[PDB]
Amino acid sequence: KVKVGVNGFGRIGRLVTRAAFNSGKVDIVAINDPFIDLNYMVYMFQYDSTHGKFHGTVKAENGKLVINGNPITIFQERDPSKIKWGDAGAEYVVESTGVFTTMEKAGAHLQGGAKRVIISAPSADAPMFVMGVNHEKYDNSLKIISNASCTTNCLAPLAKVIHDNFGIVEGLMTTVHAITATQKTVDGPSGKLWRDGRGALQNIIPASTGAAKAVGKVIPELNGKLTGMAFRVPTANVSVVDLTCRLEKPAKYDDIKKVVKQASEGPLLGILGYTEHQVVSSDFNSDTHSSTFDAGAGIALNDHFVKLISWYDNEFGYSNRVVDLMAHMASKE
Amino acid sequence: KVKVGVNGFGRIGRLVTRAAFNSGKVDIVAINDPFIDLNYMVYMFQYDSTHGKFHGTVKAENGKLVINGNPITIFQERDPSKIKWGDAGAEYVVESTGVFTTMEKAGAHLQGGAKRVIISAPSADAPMFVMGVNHEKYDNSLKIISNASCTTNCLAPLAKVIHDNFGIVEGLMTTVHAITATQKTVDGPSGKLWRDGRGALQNIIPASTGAAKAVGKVIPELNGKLTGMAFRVPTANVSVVDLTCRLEKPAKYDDIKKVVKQASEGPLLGILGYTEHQVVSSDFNSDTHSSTFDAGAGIALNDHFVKLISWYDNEFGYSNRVVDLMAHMASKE
Ligand SMILES: NC(=O)c1ccc[n+]([C@@H]2O[C@H](COP(=O)([O-])OP(=O)(O)OC[C@H]3O[C@@H](n4cnc5c(N)ncnc54)[C@H](O)[C@@H]3O)[C@@H](O)[C@H]2O)c1
Ligand SMILES: NC(=O)c1ccc[n+]([C@@H]2O[C@H](COP(=O)([O-])OP(=O)(O)OC[C@H]3O[C@@H](n4cnc5c(N)ncnc54)[C@H](O)[C@@H]3O)[C@@H](O)[C@H]2O)c1
Repeated sequence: KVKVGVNGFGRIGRLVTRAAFNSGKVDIVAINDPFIDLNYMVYMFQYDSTHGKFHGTVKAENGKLVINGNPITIFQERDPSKIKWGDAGAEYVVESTGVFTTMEKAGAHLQGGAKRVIISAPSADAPMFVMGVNHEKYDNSLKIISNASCTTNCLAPLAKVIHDNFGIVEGLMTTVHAITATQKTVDGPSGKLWRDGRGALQNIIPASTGAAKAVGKVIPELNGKLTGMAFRVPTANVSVVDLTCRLEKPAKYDDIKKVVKQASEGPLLGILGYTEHQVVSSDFNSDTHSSTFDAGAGIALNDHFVKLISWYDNEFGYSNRVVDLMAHMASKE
Repeated sequence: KVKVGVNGFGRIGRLVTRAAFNSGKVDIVAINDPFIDLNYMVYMFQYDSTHGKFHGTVKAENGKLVINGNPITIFQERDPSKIKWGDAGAEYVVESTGVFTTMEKAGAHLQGGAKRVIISAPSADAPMFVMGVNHEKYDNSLKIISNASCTTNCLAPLAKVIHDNFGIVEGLMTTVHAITATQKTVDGPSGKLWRDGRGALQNIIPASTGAAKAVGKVIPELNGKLTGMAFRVPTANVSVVDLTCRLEKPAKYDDIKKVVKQASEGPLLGILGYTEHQVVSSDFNSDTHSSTFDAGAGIALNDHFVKLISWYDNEFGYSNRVVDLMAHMASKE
């Protein structure tokens, strides 16, 4: 129902757009990217190296992008305040360039005549929501919001289930992270974090991740009880989370399997998956879950100290959660 | 002897700098990069993911980069005309940003007080030299020159030897090319060539290459008798050239081995290598040859139609040829 605009036709822009048509839960009506011409948008959307060719039709027609006959207005504005979202009928705007992630910078879209803005990335100040965890806390007073880190979306559902059933005393998260577009193939220059500037093909690269601190925001009971770090490795797609955590109430590893499977079939259906199959990363390519619990891969030392493993498709799962969130926002309109 | 400045501390900047100290044939006295602070230069120079830690000492000391006690003036100028090369004593300037590759744009360095400029990349108009092939054609009248494509440096020495001994009627070159910094890990945006914008980890990517046309410039007899294309593949370093070519004078494949080995031991020593060992790409990591002929890997259909294979370290070989060229220019001063 709700008409949506997308600022930035990157991996996220394009895959959010894919999810919109794939699910039909919202309607893309407008796209802004100053660094991509319309003809190139057709190419970049149609062919995905990782998710394969688009299941549908896409063509350029009289300066509009036409996906399954649905025509889409294109803008080429460097400055977000000058996008005429209102004119094109864009109610909600997905901010997916990841350079306007503050309340202040993201707000520019409201000038164009957007009603609401969803930042497809963590925000320093804008409120963060993770579907299945704290999305019920959205109300219509919020004009600008964030859908958090892809990693945060994987970790929070699992964390919720564990904290609800046994209570997390304290936890430490490692994510093994497939490669992002903020990384380099060889070269050198990367202003602020030096490790991220190293060649991504060749090595395992440590990296920071506020994803653990951020779960503390969406599940406020867990505030300051989690932190973590990341290793970037050269797989094209699909990442994994390793939550090492202390429980207050004892839990045989079989009990943890039960409550997680239970949640996957019930309140967190389609968000938290569960599997006992002997899976590997690429088995999750184009999986729409936020988080899939690997029962086999996890290990427990005792009934109060366990390592839980959860797979997530960094691109596809999050992309679908952005759409799912907007759909929910539109229901509460 | 000659004092040298380097514009741009990229893969090429840094490895040219390495070769300067490693061989001691020139002396780096100045470095300009506006996008890298001095402390980060230390990091990026010291550690190479591919060639390993620098065999020597490097530290920042009072705003200077100090490599083996040799201190180096740092500049932070976006605009090349405003670099005070003369002040820092930089006689020759290595233009290694690859965005000032025209006579016109590269000329800016002369304003700073550089005497000569060497473009570490093909140029549209500036004269190109390949060591061992046409470097004798340099004279002091030339203020701005190019050291050609890394690929051109691999192809030309081989081509010379073959054309000198048997004559190339016509040839077609394929290069399988390790990844460059003009490629992407996943993302999307790449203005002009769409294929180069695709994910470099995941796939084999066709790409254009004027390297074959360019050999026609350095060996003028071969003008318009070669062309080719490239495939980019996800290896960190080391590329290979596949020259398919028609000979006018008959040549058993054993004759070709003989004349190439001969050249490698004699007039093209240290530029053209020869090997019969059953080698692979990574066996050429940090090899300083412009081109190493794989005797085993090549194949011949008949005495007039053969496929010749030659390995080159895209970074290290070329870096060393830049230094070797400047050294020669300085001898002719
Ligand atoms: N898998 C993931 O990468 C992942 C998962 C979760 C969250 N995120 C977050 O989502 C963000 C989006 O990154 P991406 O994956 O799309 O990479 P990307 O490089 O493909 O995306 C950037 C796109 O936006 C365009 N753009 C840049 N500046 C712009 C401007 N001022 N106006 C309009 N368009 C502009 C660029 O041309 C490019 O097409 C990141 O900040 C990241 O934190 C990413
Ligand atoms: N192996 C190879 O990549 C190879 C081989 C042969 C030739 N070449 C050629 O050499 C060139 C250099 O590329 P690279 O490999 O160093 O990649 P790179 O991205 O690491 O190099 C660019 C460097 O120059 C800096 N820079 C950019 N603009 C600048 C400016 N205006 N002033 C000063 N510094 C600036 C950047 O910060 C960066 O450090 C390319 O044009 C390429 O055609 C490359």
